[PDB]
Amino acid sequence: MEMEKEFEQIDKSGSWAAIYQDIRHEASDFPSRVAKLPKNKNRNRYRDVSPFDHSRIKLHQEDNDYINASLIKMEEAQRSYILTQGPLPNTVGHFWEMVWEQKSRGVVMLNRVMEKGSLKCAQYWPQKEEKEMIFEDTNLKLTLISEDIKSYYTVRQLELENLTTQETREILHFHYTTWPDFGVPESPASFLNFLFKVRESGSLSPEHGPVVVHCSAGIGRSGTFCLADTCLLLMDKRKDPSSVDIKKVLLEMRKFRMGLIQTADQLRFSYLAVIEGAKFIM
Ligand SMILES: COc1ccc(NC(=O)Nc2ccncc2)cc1
Ligand SMILES: COc1ccc(NC(=O)Nc2ccncc2)cc1
Ligand SMILES: COc1ccc(NC(=O)Nc2ccncc2)cc1
Repeated sequence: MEMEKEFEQIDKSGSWAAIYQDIRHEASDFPSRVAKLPKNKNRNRYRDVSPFDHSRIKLHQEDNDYINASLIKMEEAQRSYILTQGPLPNTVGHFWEMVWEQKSRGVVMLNRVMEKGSLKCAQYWPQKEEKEMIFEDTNLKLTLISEDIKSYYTVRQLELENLTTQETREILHFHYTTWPDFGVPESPASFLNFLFKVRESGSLSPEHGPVVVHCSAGIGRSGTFCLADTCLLLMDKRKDPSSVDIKKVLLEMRKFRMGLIQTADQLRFSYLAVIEGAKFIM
């Protein structure tokens, strides 16, 4: 079926939970043996969210190459994304090592450091120009260059220096700051505006390594971001945009990381975002 009318048909029939459970039942199951090794317990935020072995990002290290991060490679859309958990106190250095080694231009953050009164990820970037951060375990230096605070999101320019080679690179930090503590946003307008700002920066384009996107677990809000982006790109590329099937795209993405889209409310919000976004594109 088309999307906008499939949408109203699920609303009128109140069957979002049944649609979402079908997706969960059909989703791929692949091994994640490296994630479950005992030496990696303090590298995982949640025991039930792990990268598959076949698609995990490897650190360029011989001691321990593990990080909780996955490469989502979308062949028809010609887009790639790295989806990862919010960094932990003992993985902030690994996180920036990955950004460096994978040649990423942008980092997309969809959570606040504290939500619901608990810490959802480490404070992994500097808050003042004159107070830079050094990650001694991976030999990197990170400096805040500029910060632009808007009503729904903040954009930061960061400098990452590889202290071994003295090479430097400019990294863009795109921080969506207004996702509610519970539920999903009422309107997709600010989320779509944010997506377009990431796009306009070049961070999603083939001349760079894959964008790094995270929330707390790296599957819920993060899944919503890449699912909406890929569906809108396919609607531009195909002769028949109504052929784009958001459930099929989501199942394709779940071949590369488990659990993408965590609730039926996130599924409905993803439909809403693609529907509204397709009208603005034209
Ligand atoms: C997230 O928790 C962390 C705490 C400390 C570091 N490393 C670090 O502070 N190095 C350092 C640099 C300059 N002067 C003193 C120390 C990394 C992570
Ligand atoms: C997330 O919390 C942070 C804590 C510390 C830093 N960095 C920092 O203090 N740098 C420093 C450099 C030189 N002299 C004194 C201090 C950054 C962020
Ligand atoms: C994991 O997050 C963090 C890692 C390191 C720092 N500290 C830090 O870089 N201190 C510093 C002091 C003087 N000169 C250079 C550096 C803070 C937070």
